[PDB]
Amino acid sequence: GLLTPLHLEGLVQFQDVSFAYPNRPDVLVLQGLTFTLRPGEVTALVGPNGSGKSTVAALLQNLYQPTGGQLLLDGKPLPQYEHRYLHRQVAAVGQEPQVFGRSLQENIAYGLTQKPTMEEITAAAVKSGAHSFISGLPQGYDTEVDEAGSQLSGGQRQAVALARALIRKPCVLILDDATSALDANSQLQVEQLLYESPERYSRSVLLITQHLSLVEQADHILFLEGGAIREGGTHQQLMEKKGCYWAMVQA
Ligand SMILES: Nc1ncnc2c1ncn2[C@@H]1O[C@H](COP(=O)(O)OP(=O)(O)O)[C@@H](O)[C@H]1O
Ligand SMILES: [Mg+2]
Repeated sequence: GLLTPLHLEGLVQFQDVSFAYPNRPDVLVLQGLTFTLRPGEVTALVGPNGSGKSTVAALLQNLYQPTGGQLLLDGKPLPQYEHRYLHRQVAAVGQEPQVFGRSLQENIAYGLTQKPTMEEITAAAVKSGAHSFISGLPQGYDTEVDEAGSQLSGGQRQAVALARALIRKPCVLILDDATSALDANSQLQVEQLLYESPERYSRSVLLITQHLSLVEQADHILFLEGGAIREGGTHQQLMEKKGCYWAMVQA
């Protein structure tokens, strides 16, 4: 299939979604997940290593298909969308950023049906927390990277990957520990973009992060354990429940 609606709200619905990787079909890593991501909101996904947070992010990118249940974007199954089209609407930034052998400007504009404008490129970098280091860099945005970011540190690579995701105006944004290496100032830009930017009403967000301050501001928090959601609610509700999240916050 290949759907390409002009506008896409970014409404994500996981409906009793279960999943087992192809190479270990006998073990469900995600079990009966049901939750919704709405435009203008942020959902934080927390839990121990191996609880399935990255796997959820992988399914939302349509890298794999649910073993059970359904996952809809604007009421339609992800596969019904033209892969290129879907790849634009849904953006994911991960722990290890994908860099190219082009220039920083080309790296941020990579994968666009429309060659951007330096003003737009710069704006994406300002919001991702990349602009700053790039500016104080001899040759700035024209600077060329030696594949895999030899000259770029970890944080600089993440900030750049995030810019590439932002300049597409995704209606669905996925942050999987995408800023674990960002400096203080860039981290504030990520917070501004998630909770203060006008752009937030045009996209839903799945947030996986170690920064408990960002988590606390989330509209919804889902605690993942052994592939299943054990707790769900705002920060206060979960703190009041004094359950898994509560135990996590106060370590
Ligand atoms: N490529 C893979 N093939 C088979 N099983 C995998 C694969 N990747 C992850 N898993 C299983 O899923 C679990 C982790 O899911 P993941 O989404 O990475 O967890 P988390 O992000 O919470 O640390 C692992 O413990 C492993 O058992
Ligand atoms: Mg992970």
